[PDB]
Amino acid sequence: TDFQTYNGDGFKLQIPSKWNPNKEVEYPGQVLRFEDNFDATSNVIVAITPTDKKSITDFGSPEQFLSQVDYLLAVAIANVLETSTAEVGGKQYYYLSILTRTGGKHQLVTATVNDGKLYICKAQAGDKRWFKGAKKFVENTATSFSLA
Ligand SMILES: OC[C@H]1O[C@H](O)[C@H](O)[C@@H](O)[C@@H]1O
Repeated sequence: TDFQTYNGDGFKLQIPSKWNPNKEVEYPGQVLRFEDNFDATSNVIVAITPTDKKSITDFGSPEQFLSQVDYLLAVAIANVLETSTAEVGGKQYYYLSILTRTGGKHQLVTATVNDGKLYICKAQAGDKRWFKGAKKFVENTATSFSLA
């Protein structure tokens, strides 16, 4: 109920039901941007770019991957808090949770590689929307990202 299933070009994810699309492009390869109408710092994007890589693991570790796409994050401090990996349909997924400072922004990145394309999903919220009951709008959103 709190989320709506979004079917995109070769992917799917859960998007907070009250968020609205924004056509303004902020990221290279951006194909999706949804945000809280009342606070644009709460948002999710999906970006698709060409890659010669065959798996997200080709980048190295999750942290090594993030270093190579640091355009995703003026940010003065970026702390990787936790990482994870998963495998679905023979495809590897990387997950990172990040706190950035120029309070801070709470960001979650999901990434995978398929069919000559790099897929990145990033969701974020500021302190005002980082509280018990609202974290799912960042966390479920980003971790729900799947190839389809
Ligand atoms: O508490 C519920 C609210 O939490 C956050 O502010 C979300 O951005 C919003 O979409 C949701 O309705």
